[PDB]
Amino acid sequence: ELRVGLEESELWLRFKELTNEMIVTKNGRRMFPVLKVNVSGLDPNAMYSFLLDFVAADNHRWKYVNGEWVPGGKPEPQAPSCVYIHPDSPNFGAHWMKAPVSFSKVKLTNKLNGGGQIMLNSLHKYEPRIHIVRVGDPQRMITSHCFPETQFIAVTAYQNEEITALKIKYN
Ligand SMILES: CC(=O)Nc1ccc(N2CCN(C)CC2)cc1
Repeated sequence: ELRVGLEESELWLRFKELTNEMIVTKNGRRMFPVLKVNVSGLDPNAMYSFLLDFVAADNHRWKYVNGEWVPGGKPEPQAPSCVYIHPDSPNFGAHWMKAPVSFSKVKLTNKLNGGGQIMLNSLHKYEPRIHIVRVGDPQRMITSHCFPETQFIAVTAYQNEEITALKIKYN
């Protein structure tokens, strides 16, 4: 069976219980924690690409009030659906399964200014999603996996001083 497991789930869960925040910038910012997954049940002989995108979690935006995240108004129009291609793609099942797959280089931005960055709306909640795409497949079979431990709000600056502190402690 295809299994895609979240690495450092217990680290993600520390951020998630505070409500996780990821910085977006003009030029794009790497994530902490980094999304890493373990994979089993691929065909080791087959070739696959690994894709990452971010799904909008809510029909509303959020704001940080009196140290709580609350519904913060109507959403902006959905950010363009940007997909990140893992730089190891395309590769053998064996490659993907022999070690955790790390999305260390993906950059989150609030400006479409090129370089394979992901555009997100500040104060909107997102859930990372990985797609496995089989190479050379006439059916173009794709599998998708969501990671609810990895949910965060996109921010131009940290709202929760506890998140700021956690990001320094564990990085
Ligand atoms: C430093 C590194 O590369 N990885 C790393 C991974 C995991 C953790 N912990 C911390 C919090 N939690 C109790 C468990 C997960 C911390 C660091």
